Parts: sequence; C-alpha cells; structure tokens
Amino acid sequence: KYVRGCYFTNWAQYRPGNGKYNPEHYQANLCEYIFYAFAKLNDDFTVDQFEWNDIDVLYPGVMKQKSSQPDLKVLLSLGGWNAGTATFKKMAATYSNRAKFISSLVSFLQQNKFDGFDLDWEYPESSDKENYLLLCQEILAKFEEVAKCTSTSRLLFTAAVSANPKTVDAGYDVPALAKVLDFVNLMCYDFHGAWETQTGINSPLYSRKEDSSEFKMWNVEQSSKYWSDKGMPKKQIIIGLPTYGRGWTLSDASKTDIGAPAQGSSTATEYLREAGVISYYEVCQKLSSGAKRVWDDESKTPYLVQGNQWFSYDDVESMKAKINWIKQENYGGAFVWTLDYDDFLGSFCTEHNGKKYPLISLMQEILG
Amino acid sequence: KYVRGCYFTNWAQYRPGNGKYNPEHYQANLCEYIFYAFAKLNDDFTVDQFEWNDIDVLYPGVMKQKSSQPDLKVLLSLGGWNAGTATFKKMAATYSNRAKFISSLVSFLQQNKFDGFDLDWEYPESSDKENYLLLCQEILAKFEEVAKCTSTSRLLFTAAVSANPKTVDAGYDVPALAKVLDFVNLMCYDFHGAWETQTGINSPLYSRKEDSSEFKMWNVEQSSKYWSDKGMPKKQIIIGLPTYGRGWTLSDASKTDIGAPAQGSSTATEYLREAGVISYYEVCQKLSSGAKRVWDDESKTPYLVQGNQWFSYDDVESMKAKINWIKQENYGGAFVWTLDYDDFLGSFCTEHNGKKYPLISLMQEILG
Repeated sequence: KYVRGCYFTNWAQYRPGNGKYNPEHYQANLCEYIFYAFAKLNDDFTVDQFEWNDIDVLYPGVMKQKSSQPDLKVLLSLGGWNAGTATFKKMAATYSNRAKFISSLVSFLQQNKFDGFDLDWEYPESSDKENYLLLCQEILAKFEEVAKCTSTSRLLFTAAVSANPKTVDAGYDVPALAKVLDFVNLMCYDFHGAWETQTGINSPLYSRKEDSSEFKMWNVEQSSKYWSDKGMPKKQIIIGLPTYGRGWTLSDASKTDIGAPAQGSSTATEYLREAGVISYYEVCQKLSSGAKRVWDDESKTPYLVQGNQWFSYDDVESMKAKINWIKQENYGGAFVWTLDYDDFLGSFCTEHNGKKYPLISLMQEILG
Repeated sequence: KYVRGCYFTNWAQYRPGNGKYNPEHYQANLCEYIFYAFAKLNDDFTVDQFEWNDIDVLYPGVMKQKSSQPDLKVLLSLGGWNAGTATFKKMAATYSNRAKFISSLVSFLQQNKFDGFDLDWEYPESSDKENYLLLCQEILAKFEEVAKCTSTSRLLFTAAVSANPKTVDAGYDVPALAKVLDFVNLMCYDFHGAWETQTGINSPLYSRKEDSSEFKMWNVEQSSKYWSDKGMPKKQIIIGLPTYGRGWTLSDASKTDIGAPAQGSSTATEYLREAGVISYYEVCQKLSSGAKRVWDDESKTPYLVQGNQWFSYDDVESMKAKINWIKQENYGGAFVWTLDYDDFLGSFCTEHNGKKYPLISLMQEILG
C-alpha cells in the first residue's frame, strides 16, 4: 500500500491561455491526497487565505472533486519557499504563540472542510529544532483532542521536509517527529538549478560518477536513505517527484553536456513566465519545435537543449524509473509537485496520443 | 429572508420505474435545507442508520449535492409517524437517558457530515411536555458545546411539530421552545384522510363554511396562527406543503362532493402502493387517463374523482396560493413533504411542458 500525493497551487490560475489550471482540471483517482499550496501565516500568527478567491472559489472547487472520488483527502499546506522563516521562527518560540497559531489553524481547517494540515516550514534551523518538535507535538495533540469531542476520525498531519542531510541534521529531531507526523513529503528536488554557474540535474535518482564528492548525497536514493538512517520508518517517507524542470543559458552553445558552463538562468517561458524554470508541457512544446533531448541513464533523467537554453526536467521515462524504484525499495509512496505542470489537458504533447496527465498518472498505474 | 426546506425519504429508492428517487435527482437551489427522513432510535436510546445503505450510499449521495449548491444544508430527521412514541417517551424521561441519546446523536451527526438535527417526535403528550422541553434545551446546549470543542459552527436544530391546537396545548411549551429551536416545521397537513368515513381536504389553506365547528382550526391559516398566538415568532414558523394527496373509495359514485360518504381508503396506487395515499405525479397519470379535477376555491385546493376513487391533493394552483399567502402573512418560509412525490423527472405531467419539480420549484420562484 502506497501514498499517492499531489500539490495543487493557488497561483496556477494566473497562467495564460491553455496553461491556466482550475480545480476542475483534476482527474478522479490521480491522487489519494491533494495538498493545497498555500495558506498565509499572518504576523500575529493567525491563519488566513493567501489568494483573494481561495475561500470563495478555489477551496470549494477542490472539495468538489470528492464527488467523483469519495476517498479523496484534501490537506491545507502552510509555508513554502517564498514565505521564508521569520514568522515561523517567532510563532514556534513560545507555548502562547504556538497555542494561538494552532487555535487559528484548527478553526480555519474546520470552517473550510479540510482533511488535514501539511506544514511546509522551509526550513527549521538548529535554533528551531526544539521549537519545531514542540509545534508538531502540540498540533497532533490538538487534532486528537478535536477528534475525541465526537469520536470522529482526526485531521491528518504531514510535513514537507528538506532533502539536504546537513539541513536535516540541524533542524529536525527525526525519531521524535516520526511519532507525531503521519508521513513526510521528502523534497528530493531542486538539487541543482540556475543559482549555479553550470548545468546540473534538478532531481537525479542516483548519483553520477562525475558528481563532485560534495554532491554524492544530493539525489533521490541517498536523500531518502538518510531520513531512514536518521530514524524515519520508510513507510512514512514519501518520495517527491517534480513535474517541472530548471534551466540555464549556456555560456557556449556548442557545450551542452551536464556540467556545461552557464552564464545565467534560462529565459522565462511562455506560460510559467519565470526565468530558470519550465513546465513539462512547455518542454513538450519545445520538443515539437525541434529541441534536442538527451536521456542520462546514470541519473535516470532527461535534459533538453534548444540553442543556448538547457533544461534538466522529468518525464515519463524518469517517472517510470523513480516510481518503480519506490516499489523496489519499499518507501512510503510518492507525491508530485505539481498538478499544474503536467500535460493536464492531454493537448500539449503529441507522443502520448492525447493522454491527460502522462506524468502524474504513473503513480496510480505503478503503485495503485 | 424565507426558509425553503425539503424532506428526502430513504424508502423512495424502493419505488419502481420512474417513481424511484435517487439523491442525484435533487435539483440545485430547490431547497436551502434538505431534511433526511429518517434515522433510527434504538431501544437503548442510541442513534443509527435505518436503511442498509444510508451511511454507505445515500447520506454521501445527498451530501454530494453541495457541489452544485454550496449553501445547501442537510439535517438528519429522527422519528416520524411509524416510529411511534414508545421509545421517545422512555428516552426523554430522565437526564441520564437524554444524555445517552444526545451523545450518540452528536457522534452520528458529525461522523456523517450532517449540518443539523430535526426532531420529529409525533407527538409529545401532556406527560411528555416537560421532558420534551428538557430534551430540546439539552440538545442545543450540547450542540453549542460541541461547536466550541471542535472549532466549528454549531449544528442546526429544528423540529417538525403538530398542527392540531389540542396537541400543541398538551405537548409543547411554545415560548420556551422558541428560545432553543432554530425553527419549527409546521405539519399543517393530514387534517383529513382515509381514517374518516367521508371525504375531506388533506391540507386546506382556509376553513370552509361547511366545516363543522370541530374543524374550524384544522387548516393552514388557523394552525399557523395558533402557534403564533402561543408565542412562536412568525419567522420561526415554517409552513408545511404536501406533494402527496389522500384518498377514499366512495360509497356512492354519484356522490363526489367534499364530505361525500366513503366506504374505505382509496385503492393503492402504482408507485406508492399504500391504500389511502397518492403522489402528485400519480395524480398527473390519472388526469391523463380522464380523471376529473375539481377546484375548491374556499380551501384553495383541488380534488380528483375517478370512478369511485376520490382524492384531496395539492397542485401548482394550491401551492401558488399557499406560498403567496406565506409571503403575505410574513411567516418564516415553507417546507415540502416530500421531494419524491413531485414530478421530479418531469415525465408524468403534461401541463407543465416537462418541467421538473412543478410543485417544489414554486418555493424558489416565489419566495426567492
């Protein structure tokens, strides 16, 4: 039995044309859990919607999906990269601060009919290690208290967690968190990207011989193993699968290997409009335009070259390898970041004969 | 500004052919409140599903309708005519018994995602008047405590109540109940039926000059006015609207007036299969077969004659008069018993050009 999770994002509504992603684009039985990114943590530690139409439109639209998938669970995620850590740090620092946050959170979850809560603090530091654990222990205790009122099933509680072993060491009490979190969404991606001066793999399954020694742990296999070594049971370790890629502008268009020199991020793409990233469906458009694809069998990922633009990304072949490896190694399951980067219409790519969600469907197909 | 309620019944799934009623037959915005008839009160005072597929199929099927109507509220009803009063009487007799029931009910409501509770004890007698009020005060108190315990909006709490002024006098502390019930569903129907040896009107809007004095209050106008006179604010009095009729077999096929002698109940009909009752859509079937309709302008209701079969029923004209009257007198709103007696497929009646719910649609159309 495997967890299959999927992140919905409340800013994908702003993509133009056929990139615009609405709750109704979800397909029944793709995911057992949808994680809603993101709510907002106010300065006064209360919780509220982040986008103007979360409560009135998008939350109900996502909850609607339970009509064709009765087992679907929808959790609210809080935090993320852009939110930073300053407010989390102060909120977790005292019992009174944490109690105020937990009270606001529980009311927000109940009023909006969520099934659980996904804590995406990116990331707790050494100074936060104790406070982060207390926060998690007190969230679970509250959720249990709420369930005891009526003998109902309790809200779920998960967390998205760093794949960097040094970060894991500093911020997480792993054996203690295993008793309190239902599972952890391992963020084993963004290992390399436009912040570096040479091309590299966003989410390699295995290390490559040409990896420098400092990066030998910076892959799916070793990052997940580290969490297991630190005391997290494998069934609680959920492997993260990106449906986006990261891109560079090459210094030299004749040097296109992994590790080739770069002069900066890739040019912002048509739908994501953000330098240095690309969606899978945008990759399909570039392939139709004649972009060159290379399969890197060592890491089990492809990369794309179009002129001086170079992207590391994930596709059906890399997802197949990774999801089969999840079964083989008996980790807890998979989750995808995000629903809205796949070919969710089936019309952006030609090679899948119009199949919707050619990437994300693989979870149900292989693990289901 | 006006309550619009509708009763769903969990035995309408057993009617044949186009009489079979499924939750997906509900039409968005017909009702603001759906009342689910009925749960089961066990001998030990605990609450449970009545039909084998309530929890597994029908409850979530009704809840699904919130997807196309986000403001829909679904309440669970307990009691009804066939349940009788024996268990209610024992359950309400002591604080201990009521607390066991209330704890069981609150758990059942929250486990099954109900928005509220509708108490249909038919009917508290003089020996129950104090216990009935205590039961209602304690239900509301628990609902308020549960709301704080689980950080949710409190469950709604209604009751379906007698329209017989003698029964109201004996069983209901009307000013005290107004303080704890959100509103009352006035059962201003079944005033006359096959238990009587002569024909009469199921739910007359007004009294008729030929009514004997014993029945001067047995109509919508006076029974609702009585609840008002007894201390229930008009905005808490919800006027009941039947979508069924009641029938007799005439003693003399040449004597077809209101008050004509009868020798027994009407023959059981094709879909309801219960002697003495008929659905509106079954009346439509008989109108197509040449039955005679008579409009009684005094009561603002029609009756149907077909051979020696005689039915008092309600139709678009009687519903129009009653619902427009509700607005004129500023009562609290209307409710229909039941969704499954209307022409809910639009397949039985011809005078409405295939309109679904020709009767029940009038609530939305007139009360807004």
